[PDB]
Order: sequence, then structure tokens, then C-alpha cells
Amino acid sequence: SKTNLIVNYLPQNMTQEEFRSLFGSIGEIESCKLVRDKITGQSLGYGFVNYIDPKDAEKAINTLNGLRLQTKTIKVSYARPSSASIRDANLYVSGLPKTMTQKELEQLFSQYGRIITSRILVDQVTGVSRGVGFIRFDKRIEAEEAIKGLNGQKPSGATEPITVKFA
RNA sequence: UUUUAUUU
Repeated sequence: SKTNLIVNYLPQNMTQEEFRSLFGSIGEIESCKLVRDKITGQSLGYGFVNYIDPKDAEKAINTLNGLRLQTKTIKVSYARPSSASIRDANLYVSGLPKTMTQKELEQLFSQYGRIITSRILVDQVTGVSRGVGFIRFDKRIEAEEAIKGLNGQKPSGATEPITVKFA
């Protein structure tokens, strides 16, 4: 992209100043905002940082992505243009082979469009896949095509069919 | 039904 970044998985405790302070260390910022609920005013867990120099936006991703703050591992990536087309493109998937890895889940779903995030939920005990997860596409239309194409289908080698629906 | 919460 260029100069605008979206930072996800920010801890609920991180303030607007600590946010600007953390990213301001990379280089000059034209603007940045820790997004908060319109009514409660509480952090929504993500924010945006727009640098003056695109080289610093690149440095921010290279140096800050994966930084562990409190219980989170933040993600820093390029913010795609604010368009209604990228909204509601999150899918909840279930019935996946428990042997399936995130790499395979994304290869399966990538046929339908650019994947923003993907995750396989694991048992909060032994760490065994639950065969359930999420896939967030770039465009809502791509998620629509993935539902039509994969909902109720059996992914190569799978003995059981998977379920795909909007989160 | 997520590192609850990826477009201010």
C-alpha cells in the first residue's frame, strides 16, 4: 500500500497515548487513532496510524508486527481503502478435518479471494483442533462466493462436509 | 464465535 496502517489485536489496557507513543517511535505520524465504541468510548481493539513517509509505514510493519503486549500479539499491516465492500466479510467455519492446518484452510479458501485472517480454534486444554475456525476475506463478495462454493462440501480427503456461514 | 471484536 503506502502510508496508512491498521493495527489489530491491541490490548484493552493500551491508551491512545501509548498507542501514538509506540508508533511514533518509528517516525513522524501525520495522524493516528485508537478506534473506540461510539457510545461507550471503550477501545475496540484496533487502531490506525498514518505516517508522513511511506518508508516508516514499512518500518512499522517490519518492526512492530508480532509485538506481544500484555495478553496480545499485535498485528500491523496496511489499511485497505475504507470501503463498505470490505465490511462483513468474516466467516465462521466448522466441520473441518481436525488434522487440517491453518496453511491448508487458507489454501482451501484462497481460491475465492484474498484472505485477511484465518484461524483454527484449538481446545483450551490439550491444544487439539476443534475443527472450527474463521476466515476473513478482503471483500464481502469473496466471502459470499466462498459460502456458495464450500458450504456443505467435502474438502479433498475429508470424510465429512464443512459448514460455512457469515460470522 | 476467535488474540471477543479489520476500516477510523
